[PDB]
Amino acid sequence: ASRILLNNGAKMPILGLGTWKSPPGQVTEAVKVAIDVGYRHIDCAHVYQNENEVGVAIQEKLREQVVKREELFIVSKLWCTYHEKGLVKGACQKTLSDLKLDYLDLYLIHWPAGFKPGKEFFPLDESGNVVPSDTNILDTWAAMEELVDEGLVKAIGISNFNHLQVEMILNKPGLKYKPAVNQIECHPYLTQEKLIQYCQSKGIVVTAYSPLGSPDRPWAKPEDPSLLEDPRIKAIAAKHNKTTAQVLIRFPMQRNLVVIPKSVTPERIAENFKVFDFELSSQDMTTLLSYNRNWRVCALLSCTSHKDYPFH
Ligand SMILES: NC(=O)c1ccc[n+]([C@@H]2O[C@H](COP(=O)([O-])OP(=O)(O)OC[C@H]3O[C@@H](n4cnc5c(N)ncnc54)[C@H](OP(=O)(O)O)[C@@H]3O)[C@@H](O)[C@H]2O)c1
Ligand SMILES: O=C(O)COc1cc(F)ccc1C(=S)NCc1ccc(Br)cc1F
Ligand SMILES: [Br-]
Repeated sequence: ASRILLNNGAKMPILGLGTWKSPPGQVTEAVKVAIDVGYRHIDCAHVYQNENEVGVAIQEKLREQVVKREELFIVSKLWCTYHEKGLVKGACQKTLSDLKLDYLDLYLIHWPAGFKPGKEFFPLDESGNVVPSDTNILDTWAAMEELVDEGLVKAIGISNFNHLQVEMILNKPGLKYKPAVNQIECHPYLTQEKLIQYCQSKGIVVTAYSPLGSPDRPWAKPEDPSLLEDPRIKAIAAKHNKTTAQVLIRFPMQRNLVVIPKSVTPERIAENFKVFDFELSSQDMTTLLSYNRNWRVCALLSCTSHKDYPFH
């Protein structure tokens, strides 16, 4: 089953293409190839600085009639410096303009924390701490709801929200639209059982980011754990005549998660999509879950004192 039903009534492809770190001179081809080989979901963000180039690909494939717009599921995210009532619509509109779209399928609050507006994505004080905004996650959520009512987005959701932050949203006085998705880091070294069960219990679909462990993250260190090189995961892959990446992508799929592996390599884009013709056993699944080490690749010291930093 290639799509999962969201609490807004729309269906979301369980496999998408990630675009963080995809170079602007490679991402247009990456997205073109992805659509040609079957991808229907692209995960984007304004902070990734490549939405224009992603958009060139989407638009060309729509113009070529490779795909219809209704068949695509395009996701983007509101950056931290736009949490303000008066900035949310324009931030969404910039993303739409760049992506060459008239609506998004899903728009996420990228991180729960708001930062001081301005040119800089991470405004810092003189001692290196991020400069917060005073706007909370409830007022930012109201601004997201307006986007649904204005036709700019079909669904809204959240990303990197912890259990208490999700609960805050769900308990919002006058809540109009529930979050459809919570997009969080998830892989065998950070299995997220507690947060996933909470979200799923509330009808919120979870998307797993960095499912391969983000080996290209800029802050990687040579001796960090490596999922793709873990011999235990290689052994499960060999047993199934699949690659390690294919196992790492199928794993979240069988947990009823959406998953968004990134690649700019055409052969790997195609490889990564060939995950609908095999099944991990229950024993395989439990074995992969057993590798949890609470190892989080996406975290940021400069933001750890923000009142809404999620990983405290
Ligand atoms: N919401 C958030 O805060 C948040 C945070 C992090 C990530 N995300 C989203 O999640 C996406 C995926 O996470 P990620 O980019 O951190 O990392 P990832 O998807 O876990 O790993 C990407 C890395 O794996 C490599 N790779 C891909 N397929 C491979 C294969 N078959 N064999 C070997 N290596 C392979 C890629 O290399 P090449 O590209 O060189 O092929 C790239 O270096 C992001 O791009 C972004 O869209 C969201
Ligand atoms: O964020 C992504 O999608 C992928 O990561 C990034 C992608 C970018 F284009 C720029 C920075 C990040 C960083 S550094 N993200 C971590 C991060 C940001 C904000 C807060 Br609150 C906490 C935190 F941990
Ligand atoms: Br945050």
